[PDB]
Amino acid sequence: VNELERINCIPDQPPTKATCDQRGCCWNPQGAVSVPWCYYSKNHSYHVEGNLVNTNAGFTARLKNLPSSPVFGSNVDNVLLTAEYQTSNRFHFKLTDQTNNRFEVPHEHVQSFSGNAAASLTYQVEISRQPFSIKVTRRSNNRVLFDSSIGPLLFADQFLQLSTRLPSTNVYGLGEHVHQQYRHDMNWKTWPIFNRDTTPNGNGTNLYGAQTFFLCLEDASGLSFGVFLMNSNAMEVVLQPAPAITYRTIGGILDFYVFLGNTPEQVVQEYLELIGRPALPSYWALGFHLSRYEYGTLDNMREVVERNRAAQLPYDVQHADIDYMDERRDFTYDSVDFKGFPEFVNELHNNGQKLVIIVDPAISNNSSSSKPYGPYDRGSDMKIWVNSSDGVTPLIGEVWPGQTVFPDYTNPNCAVWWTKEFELFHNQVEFDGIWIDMNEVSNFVDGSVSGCSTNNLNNPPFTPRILDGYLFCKTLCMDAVQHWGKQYDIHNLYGYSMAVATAEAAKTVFPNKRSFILTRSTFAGSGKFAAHWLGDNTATWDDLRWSIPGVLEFNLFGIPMVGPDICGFALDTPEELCRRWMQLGAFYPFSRNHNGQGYKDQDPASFGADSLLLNSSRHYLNIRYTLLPYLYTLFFRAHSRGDTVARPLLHEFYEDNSTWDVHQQFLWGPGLLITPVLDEGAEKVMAYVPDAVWYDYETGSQVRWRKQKVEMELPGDKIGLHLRGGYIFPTQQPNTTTLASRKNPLGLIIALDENKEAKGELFWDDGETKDTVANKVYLLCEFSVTQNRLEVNISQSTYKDPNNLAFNEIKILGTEEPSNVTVKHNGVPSTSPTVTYDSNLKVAIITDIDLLLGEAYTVEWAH
Ligand SMILES: *[C@@H]1O[C@@H](CO)[C@@H](O[C@@H]2O[C@H](CO)[C@@H](O)[C@H](O)[C@H]2NC(C)=O)[C@H](O)[C@H]1NC(C)=O
Ligand SMILES: *[C@@H]1O[C@H](CO)[C@@H](O[C@@H]2O[C@H](CO)[C@@H](O)[C@H](O)[C@H]2NC(C)=O)[C@H](O)[C@H]1NC(C)=O
Ligand SMILES: *[C@@H]1O[C@H](CO)[C@@H](O)[C@H](O)[C@H]1NC(C)=O
Repeated sequence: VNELERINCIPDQPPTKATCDQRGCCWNPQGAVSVPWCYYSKNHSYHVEGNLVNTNAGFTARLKNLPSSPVFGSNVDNVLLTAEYQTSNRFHFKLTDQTNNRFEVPHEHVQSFSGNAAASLTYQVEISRQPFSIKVTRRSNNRVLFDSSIGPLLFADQFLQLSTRLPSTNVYGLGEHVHQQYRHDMNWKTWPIFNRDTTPNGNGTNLYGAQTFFLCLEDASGLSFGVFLMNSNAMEVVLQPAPAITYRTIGGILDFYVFLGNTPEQVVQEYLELIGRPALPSYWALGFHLSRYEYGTLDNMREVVERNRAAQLPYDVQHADIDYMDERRDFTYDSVDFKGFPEFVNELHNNGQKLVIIVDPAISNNSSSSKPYGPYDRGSDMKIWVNSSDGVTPLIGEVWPGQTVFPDYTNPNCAVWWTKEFELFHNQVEFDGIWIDMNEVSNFVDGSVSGCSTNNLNNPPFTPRILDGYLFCKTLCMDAVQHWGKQYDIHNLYGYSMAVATAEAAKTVFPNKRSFILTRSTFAGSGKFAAHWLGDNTATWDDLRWSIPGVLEFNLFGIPMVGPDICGFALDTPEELCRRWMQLGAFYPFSRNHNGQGYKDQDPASFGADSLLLNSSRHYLNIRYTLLPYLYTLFFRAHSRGDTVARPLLHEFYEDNSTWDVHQQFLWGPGLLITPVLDEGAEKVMAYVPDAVWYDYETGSQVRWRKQKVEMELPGDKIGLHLRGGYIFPTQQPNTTTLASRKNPLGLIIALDENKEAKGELFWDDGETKDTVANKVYLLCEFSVTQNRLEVNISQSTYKDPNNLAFNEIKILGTEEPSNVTVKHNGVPSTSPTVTYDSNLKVAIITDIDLLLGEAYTVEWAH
């Protein structure tokens, strides 16, 4: 055996020969570091029994275990393989127990397949029988994508494992972790997945969410594929340099999907087609968000709001953390420290801003006739709590307010209880959106206030390498009971069900509106309901750096609205770090400055009315706001087609192997390259400039660089921002709120490619109504430049903004002097616009023009 292909047979202890012999595995301690000493033999596991059966959907096979005494509990002697050719580019197979039903994820979006195998498959599937393996190859070039033959299938009641060889080491995805780089380290790495409230630090632990999807770029042609495991039990994923990946889970079934595409963006599109495309955000949620844990009093909160408004900082959203509550209890506010909370909210609204309030899932069980607590009383009447293993007594744990019970959001009546809590509280405080936190679910005691019984659920045969080494650590007992099943099976689904329920609440509380939900814990599919933030980071330069792969991975996962706490939640932030982070932070899809309890202020205005940090912050936030129409259109494409929003360079530049591991730079969509300074003391950044024409965003000048590493000069007040030739970017003059900015004139920036062509598009709707896309109430136009001519072409025209918006400026980059500019409307001329030309920079600006939004125009020039 090649040592890189050994599949570790002793994942559960230090390897020894005795155990190896006992398990019937192979023993060879003569390998390199991390190479498994004890590994599976060539004939371990299952074989196909008899013949495969053609079905309407694909085929089934019966798999029979070649006998062996129990290692990690009761083995499954007869396995059923069911394979479904669901679409031309999506294959589904599951391995179940022939004789017994087992837990299967009750996903809100994925449905079972009915009817017949798709025609025109891009993939071919091959089963081997002695021993069992499954292989998926790309039909066009015979590339083997999925091939399980490298290792055994293991299928015990609490230990399920399958491995696959990979065509390349360009592997991206899995979560939620701090990987520290974007392209996977394939050198014997294990990543546990089990939702858990822990710090996103350098330790490589399981964090708040569970994401099994990864994407593999097969080669420079762009051909790519993805694999998703629909399984919500604690699990770990093991990467090795064969290259290969192994999924090892402690329950449920092995339910896999394989996705093929011609490009990385196509794989993401196929994945999101299956699990659910992300929600289209409220346009205001794309503005800047400010927050902290423990303003302490409303006066303090209002003081921060007011200095940042007086600074003229673009600033749409204020979040209120648990300090607003009465003794950290949901659905109350502190009538002394937060006295006047409703008036303050009116003041936010009057200034065009929005209030987002935190809501935790755990509910104080401290209620008496003397001092009742309505949410507990109402929830108990509805009997909607998670129960102890007895099935009938609500489980008791401890969170912010003290002893608490936990809502069972898998119960349909829990969403009705939850909705009523919000409608009641909203009548007192008119919040605009909801931040759901501690929803792993996070418990300050292990399991419950009485601990956990010793049983195969709380103390399973195998425990993946999760933080602290026990499943119920800082969460619920694994034998706790909910409508969807036992905690052991549904733990990873708690935050997911909470988001579904919260989205359900929003149908009543904000009728017909998208509102905004931000969640900590996620499962596959969570992006359909909620934004995500990367959690309780730290004010260090490492955390700044680690944020970029985190944002990119969540964009693969269909949660494009994701960002960390800008400036760092834990710790006082240094001015230089916070300045650099604010600069980068202006370009995260979710942009929120958030700070932990007790640390020095890190709101931009706190650094000084005339400070460099505040000037640079306002500068780059104004750029962000100017580009909101482009960012919003990217979100429209995520929502409607499944595209990423913050995008790895490799998704556009995959033909260039220099981009395959780039993670200190990223794109907005196809067209905008962001190059932050990420090193302490630095005024330069080593950056890659891909193989395109690029223009400096601010000056419009063409950089000399192309397809090369450069040291980009970036002084204290600068971040690198470059526009890609070939693309047209719609813009709107900024203001300090999106409420106000949406009323301003629009602009186009045309970045010409080598052929003096460019293309772009603009989506426009009312920015807040839910399902404007499904119900087709929007504007979509296309811009295309092909020498001497700009065409504005309208493809969907069912929204007309009543604010009478128009493009009143067109900036053309990389152009020779335009002359004799004409404007035709519906092909009818026409008014002669002003043109300014900078011959040194090759930039033309067309002004004194008024192209109505939603109308077709031709603009033409000579040279
Ligand atoms: C950005 O914001 C708005 C409102 O916040 C707007 O202010 C208004 O502008 C009008 C002057 O042209 C006034 O008639 C009106 O009283 C004023 N309201 C205020 C200050 O509360 C700004 O004009 C707008 N500016 C930009 C650049 O779009
Ligand atoms: C948790 O325990 C409660 C009892 O405290 C269960 O409540 C039941 O709720 C249903 C639906 O309203 C009623 O029809 C039952 O009669 C209730 N039982 C009792 C004993 O009062 C609830 O079902 C439990 N939840 C789970 C998931 O087991
Ligand atoms: C890992 O966690 C420990 C606490 O167990 C912490 O002190 C340490 O700094 C973390 N390591 C890294 C590399 O961030």
